[PDB]
Amino acid sequence: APKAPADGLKMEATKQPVVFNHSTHKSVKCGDCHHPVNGKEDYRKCGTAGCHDSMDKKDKSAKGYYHVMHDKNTKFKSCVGCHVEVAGADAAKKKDLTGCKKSKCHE
Ligand code: HEM
Ligand code: HEM
Ligand code: HEM
Ligand code: HEM
Repeated sequence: APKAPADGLKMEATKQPVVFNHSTHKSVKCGDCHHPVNGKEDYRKCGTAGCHDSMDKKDKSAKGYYHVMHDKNTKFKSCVGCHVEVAGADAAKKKDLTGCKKSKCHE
């Protein structure tokens, strides 16, 4: 069994790094993120060669690194997509979880 890394994983392929914590996501199945590939949950870095390596943010197909972290209507849920769903219409949760600035994700 794969073990979940500690907290404080820095995601830094772009100019706006974000910190991922496995602890605050304990209510999500590993599989909602480390999703099935060729019938089998894949645990390599999202941005691996042949995976979401398209660094062109005005690129909307399955390969886009920006797309998979922010887009709605994606087969598996993006960071922003699932957060929009958790926040509902609560203004405080929308700012912390879905805000583009001054949120838990981006300064
Ligand atoms: C519409 C709302 C948002 C805007 C406009 C925004 C904008 C951006 C931009 C411009 C970048 C850098 C992409 C590059 O230059 O190639 C980025 C990266 C990123 N954003 Fe956002 N962001 C938003 C909200 C959020 C939130 C709330 C989350 C998390 C739940 C988040 C997760 C990320 C991730 C994980 C990265 C990539 C980190 C890296 O590897 O450097 N974003 N975002
Ligand atoms: C016990 C539960 C889970 C397992 C076993 C697990 C395991 C892992 C492992 C082994 C890595 C490091 C991979 C690498 O850098 O080689 C990883 C990274 C990370 N995990 Fe998970 N995780 C689980 C749940 C989650 C969930 C629910 C999500 C989000 C809600 C998540 C999102 C990520 C992200 C985005 C990374 C960093 C990927 C990269 O740096 O590109 N994980 N986790
Ligand atoms: C934490 C890890 C990862 C994240 C956050 C992530 C995110 C996503 C999202 C949101 C989608 C749907 C895109 C859309 O519908 O347009 C997707 C699909 C896809 N991703 Fe990932 N991904 C990760 C890891 C991987 C890696 C390592 C691979 C390659 C082995 C991979 C290959 C694919 C493929 C092939 C698709 C289409 C899946 C299908 O059509 O069943 N993903 N991913
Ligand atoms: C790369 C992956 C994503 C990013 C970067 C990310 C970022 C984080 C952030 C920064 C927090 C606030 C707590 C802390 O700082 O750790 C958090 C909260 C959480 N996220 Fe994510 N998230 C991601 C994926 C998603 C997805 C895909 C889901 C589930 C499908 C989700 C569900 C939640 C929930 C339920 C919480 C707790 C909200 C509450 O305590 O306020 N997240 N996320």
